[PDB]
Amino acid sequence: HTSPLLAPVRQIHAFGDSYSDNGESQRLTREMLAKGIAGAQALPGEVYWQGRWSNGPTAVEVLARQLGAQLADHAVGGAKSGADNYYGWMSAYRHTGLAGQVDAYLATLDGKPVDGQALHFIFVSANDFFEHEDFAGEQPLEQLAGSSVANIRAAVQRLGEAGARRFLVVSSTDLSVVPAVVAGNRVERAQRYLQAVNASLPIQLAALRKTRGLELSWFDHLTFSRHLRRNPARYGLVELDAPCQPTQPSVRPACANPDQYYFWNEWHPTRRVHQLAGEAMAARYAR
Repeated sequence: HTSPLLAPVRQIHAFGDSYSDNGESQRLTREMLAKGIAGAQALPGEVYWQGRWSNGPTAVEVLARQLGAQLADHAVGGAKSGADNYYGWMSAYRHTGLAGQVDAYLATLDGKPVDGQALHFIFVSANDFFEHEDFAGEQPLEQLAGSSVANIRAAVQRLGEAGARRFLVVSSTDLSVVPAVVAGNRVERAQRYLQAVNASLPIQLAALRKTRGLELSWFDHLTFSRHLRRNPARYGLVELDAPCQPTQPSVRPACANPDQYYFWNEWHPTRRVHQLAGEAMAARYAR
């Protein structure tokens, strides 16, 4: 039996990675390129929609639309749970991890209080895993998951400390079915990492929510995706594994029927999946 829906939302502040970013990596990398920052690249690239790391609006944009909320989207493609980004070359210019996004949000309030009615949306961790696997990180995966969890708890704590009261925190996605992970033969490692984060993080957040008197909702993206991928015809999906828009090793022409694909490229879902995700995330709130 379901409990009462949460109160409406009129403003979202979103923090996270390329599953949320609605233009920041594009803005920031154009700035870094203009400045001559060593190793900078234009992100996300040419085969993306309006600076999103997809072919359409991300889940949090859909959430905002669903709830009747304005969105300030601080998320940055490549963001890790800590201070920095998968793209190591960004750190000379800006700390664009979750912790750096929180810092910049709290430093730019311009003597206004944090809005106690704004929903602070947090969706991060995938790049902790991708960085670890692509650059031979030394932590055991269980320890990396522990750091990811601690980093996300610290963000909620620091936002609350400053006056935030309302949160939505997204679980790990199912990294084990990401095409780049399958291609890397890293399905078991992704399974282990994501299960450790998703077991531990909601326990840490329930403790913090009670201690600080927060309204905090947990979105289990793994349950969401498992249901989609077990019953794809119900949602009009046909292709669960092939990217619509191949980019690895090189860019190839996009599929003709992207609204029937799960994945846009080798790491990121399509606008259709983002739409279903945003609608599912909106389910806990009254309009």
